[PDB]
Amino acid sequence: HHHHHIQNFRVYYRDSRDPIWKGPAKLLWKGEGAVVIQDNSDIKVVPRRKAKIIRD
Amino acid sequence: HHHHHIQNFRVYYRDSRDPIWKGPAKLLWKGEGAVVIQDNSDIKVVPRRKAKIIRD
Amino acid sequence: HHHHHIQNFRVYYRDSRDPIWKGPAKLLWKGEGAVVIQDNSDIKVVPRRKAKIIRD
Ligand code: NI
Repeated sequence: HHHHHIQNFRVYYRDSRDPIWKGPAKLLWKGEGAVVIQDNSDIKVVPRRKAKIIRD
Repeated sequence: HHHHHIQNFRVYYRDSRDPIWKGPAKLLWKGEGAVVIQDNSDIKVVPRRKAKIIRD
Repeated sequence: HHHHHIQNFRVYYRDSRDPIWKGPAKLLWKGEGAVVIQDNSDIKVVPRRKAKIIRD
């Protein structure tokens, strides 16, 4: 069981109540108001406002 | 590998063809017509009509 | 931890840059422009244009 990340996509994300950006994370899904990322072994939901998707 | 749940959100869900509600479950994703929940070690997709999302 | 597939749904999917169809895969989620499938132990995101969802 493994969640293959969207190729050529890295995300920097801001956890609630912390201005420091974390990453780079892998993008697993992109919704209307949030995105799913995998930071190493942690998969989290991040509102788009707290995400910086970066193409490659 | 772990799916971190949406904080301050618990869901009660109705499996197809069973009126009894199950839960409380953790909310992992919220779409237009369905929601993703994690009931212990089981992650399932539940139509919004069969879900009771409860904020905290 | 397990991702229960949408019942009565099998998907055939085309990986980017390969015309050969793979499957059958299990449907885990259905979005606006893409779908989430599980091909054995691999969970991938597939644009709807590269997916053949088949009801049962
Ligand atoms: Ni998983």
